[PDB]
Amino acid sequence: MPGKIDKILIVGGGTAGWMAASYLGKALQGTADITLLQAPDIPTLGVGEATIPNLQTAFFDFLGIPEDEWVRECNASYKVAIKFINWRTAGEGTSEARELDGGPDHFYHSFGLLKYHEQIPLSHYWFDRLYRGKTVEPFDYACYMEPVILDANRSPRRLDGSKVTSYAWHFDAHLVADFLRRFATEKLGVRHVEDRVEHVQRDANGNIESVRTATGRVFDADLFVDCSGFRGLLINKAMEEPFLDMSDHLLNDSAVATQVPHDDDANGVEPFTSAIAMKSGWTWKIPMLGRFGTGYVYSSRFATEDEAVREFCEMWHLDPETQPLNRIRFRVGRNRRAWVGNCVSIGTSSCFVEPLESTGIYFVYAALYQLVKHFPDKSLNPVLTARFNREIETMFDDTRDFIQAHFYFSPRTDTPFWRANKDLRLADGMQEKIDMYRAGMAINAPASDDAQLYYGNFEEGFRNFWNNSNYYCVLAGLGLVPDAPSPRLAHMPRATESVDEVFGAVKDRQRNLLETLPSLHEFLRQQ
Amino acid sequence: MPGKIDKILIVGGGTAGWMAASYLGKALQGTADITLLQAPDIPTLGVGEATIPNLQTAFFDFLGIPEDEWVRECNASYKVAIKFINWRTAGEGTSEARELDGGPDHFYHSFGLLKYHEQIPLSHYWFDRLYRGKTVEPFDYACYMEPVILDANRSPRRLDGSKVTSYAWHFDAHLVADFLRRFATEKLGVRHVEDRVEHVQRDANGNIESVRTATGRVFDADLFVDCSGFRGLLINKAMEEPFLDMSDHLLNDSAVATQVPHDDDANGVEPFTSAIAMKSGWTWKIPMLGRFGTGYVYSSRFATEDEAVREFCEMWHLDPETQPLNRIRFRVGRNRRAWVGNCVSIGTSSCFVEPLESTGIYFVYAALYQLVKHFPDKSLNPVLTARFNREIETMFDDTRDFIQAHFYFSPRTDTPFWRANKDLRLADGMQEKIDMYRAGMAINAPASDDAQLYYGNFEEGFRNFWNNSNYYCVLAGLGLVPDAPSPRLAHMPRATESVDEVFGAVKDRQRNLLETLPSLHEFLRQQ
Repeated sequence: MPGKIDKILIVGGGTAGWMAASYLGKALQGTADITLLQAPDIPTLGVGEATIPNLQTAFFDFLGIPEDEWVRECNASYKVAIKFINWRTAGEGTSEARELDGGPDHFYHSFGLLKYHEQIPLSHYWFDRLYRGKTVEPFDYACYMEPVILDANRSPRRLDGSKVTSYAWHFDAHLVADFLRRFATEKLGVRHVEDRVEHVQRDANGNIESVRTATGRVFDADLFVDCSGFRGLLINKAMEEPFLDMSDHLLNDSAVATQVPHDDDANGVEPFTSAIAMKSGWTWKIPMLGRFGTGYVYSSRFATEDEAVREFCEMWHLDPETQPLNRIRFRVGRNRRAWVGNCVSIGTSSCFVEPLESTGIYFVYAALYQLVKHFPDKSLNPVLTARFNREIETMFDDTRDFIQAHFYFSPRTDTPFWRANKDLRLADGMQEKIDMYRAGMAINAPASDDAQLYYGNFEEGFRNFWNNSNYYCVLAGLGLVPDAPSPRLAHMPRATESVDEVFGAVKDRQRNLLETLPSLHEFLRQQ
Repeated sequence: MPGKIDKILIVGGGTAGWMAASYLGKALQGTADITLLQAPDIPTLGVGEATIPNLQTAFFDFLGIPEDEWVRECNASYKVAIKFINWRTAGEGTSEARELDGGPDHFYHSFGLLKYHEQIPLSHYWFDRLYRGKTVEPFDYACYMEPVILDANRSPRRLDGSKVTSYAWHFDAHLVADFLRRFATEKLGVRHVEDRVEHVQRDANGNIESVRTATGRVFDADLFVDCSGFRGLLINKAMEEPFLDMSDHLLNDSAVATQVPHDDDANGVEPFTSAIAMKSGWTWKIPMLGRFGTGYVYSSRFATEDEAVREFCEMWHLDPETQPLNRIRFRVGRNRRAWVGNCVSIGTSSCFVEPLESTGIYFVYAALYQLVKHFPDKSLNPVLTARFNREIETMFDDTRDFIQAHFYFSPRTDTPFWRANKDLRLADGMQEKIDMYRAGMAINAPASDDAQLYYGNFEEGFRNFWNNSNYYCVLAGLGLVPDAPSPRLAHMPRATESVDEVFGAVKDRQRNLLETLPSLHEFLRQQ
């Protein structure tokens, strides 16, 4: 029997750095010696992270950390949707929803899954009626309860603590990474070393022998986890593994972000991340406690850093000359392979796409999950590495495609940027998915419509990650709809007649919860 | 909005024909006029069909026909597993299991899902112990209850109806096909027309316009369902869609079968299908009431029709000169596309593999589920056709790959046949599964271990058709095991401690069910 993996080195102590340590530390407790190694750096401003409900179940639960413990520690707010503002109307970068067809220009992509009615998703019925002029209501307000209580800043949890929807979290990623550093080093015995990588020594098979620091210390391991971010000091720099840039699908590659103090007592707290459309990109808003993180993700090919700073500053009425700002140049795309030899890449050293669908932290634990699932012994079975790499690239490429579709099907033509997004090509696979949608099909419909079984079983919320609910939210929201209704509904007349009962169940639940839910401000006050 | 499908013509009245008619009859009820076109064929003996548990949940439940109703009507027996006799030992075509390491040469592929212990399949734990000399028990007896009661022919239902395992059915195909012809024609207004197909008329879009029968009538429809079996009267002969002969993976093409009188009161009924290895193929045994179907599937490349008749007849002690026998030349493979134009194929006209893993009927109701799901309007969107052909294509090729692995990984080398199966190449997709399997990994492990949820939600039980449990039963059974244990197990000392009480559970459940269960004969008698 071959040697198990004894000693692990994680280069990088960012957010992915410490998540890899917590997760690996608890998954190999007592059977592996983990040492993390991270260097002194200029900290960035806490500009915020938006997340996805399985952060609790796939990650914190695995560690053994109760949701209320880490939420209280890192002062996190609650997230129920992403509110997409101004993607359908022309004009300047404003925090104000423009006017489109009577009401404001927004749509909600909310957590949870559409209700099935006689083995067909609610979306199909909605569109059937929309197409035959029996409704004019937007997909989101017809099929989801969420858009109504969200308009009113209601809490996802009642005052007593009961949960009325699927939600995720907003937080300063720094504070969470600090939480996980304390946990990993204190309760899981991960060894923290503060030092700078100086030289990496490779053996004859091109694997990592040892990494040596600036103070002359040498560390050696069985498995090296590269969590160094965009630098890819192990996977790219030492291992010479190519990073596949992917700006043939994503135009954005830069950001300018800050943190803005906010009066919660006066305006309450928003139970959603806001994706606000600009002239050469979009802008995030991530509500926190008395704070909100915000960042303008732009394309450097359509706006200079100067233009992006004053566009971003004007919309928030901030002083360009005195507001602390971070200016980032992103590495958009992924490694050709995430794992080569004894080097495994976790976090932005592996891949990266703009945070339009809150996939930042997801990629890290989804990958850490995948790494444990496909875990090696000292023989480093190539089958294990191959399949691991395959899950990581379909995970990444799928999301790259989904996010591109946010720009591709925007009606806007008002700036060179919005018109430029229309000249791009969708991947062959995203292209096949639109054809399906126009044919009146569901795309990757969930196995079940049970919101809990989906976020709860991570093996299920991975294989089927971007499901039919999400595609309709974003595509029907942008205003792209099927050529004609789902051919099946013309053959299911019991079902189309009996559907307005379910359309009325969401209407009843919107109305009851609108007047039976504390403001998210009130709920947070209690916590 | 474009026209719905008003009229469908099904050509063919076999099991596939009447399943198609009953399915579509109930799915598009009130909204389509369905007509079936069967003409008399030379009748065959009732040599038996083995099934899979979702025949009740995906098909009959959908029709609204309760289990006890059709099982009583068609005098069906119960199936709990496929017992594999003499696949690992050299010798003539006998009905008796030879010796192999101090026990009969047989192993079971049962219906359950393998239990999860710390989101790792029990198979990984059993092999762990095997490798470290802690155990020596075969995979099927270690990890499933099923073999210990199947060894004693007990019933999967207690006398009070209560069910203690997943089970499917054995039955004469003829009686089920006639039960459904009554049900379709009587309770779903399907038009049965007795006539032979003389001429198929196509338009310039290559679609079928009408079929003209020998009595001189023409039938036209928007959609044509080809249920004509191997002849492929529409899909292959009219539409000229080519057939893919799969004989670089599947050597078996011929078969000689009969029905045998059985004294149930004297010997009892076997609660399983038997797959008995012969010199140039294998012989099925399908127990029924007072009867058993039996057929020697063989490769005409290695056995002449006469040699197959002699071998088969000697095996069962029958007279090659007086015993009613069916001699069949199979069409093995699938069409290049299952659905071309307005012409859809169902049953053996679409694809056929030997009945080693009981997929004949499954393929029919699988394709119908997929046809209803991807159902068209008169515009006949191509995406629906392609996505359908895609599912039918992977459903077949997967099953083909799995069937081939039964012969590939047998240890036998005694006959030209067995040696030759080892010179065949595995498909690339199969090789990858085998690579994984040897790397300790599971192959297609099911989201849950809940066998009811699996055999219940057909979309789950289809997406994850051949799962890890299937692969382990067949591969471990033949004696193919991984190169070394799952590497995760070494980092899970607490898990490998506590599986003791899980293997301990199968042993109690085996012993407790063996002494408290009635025989399948005692139960069938009561029903």
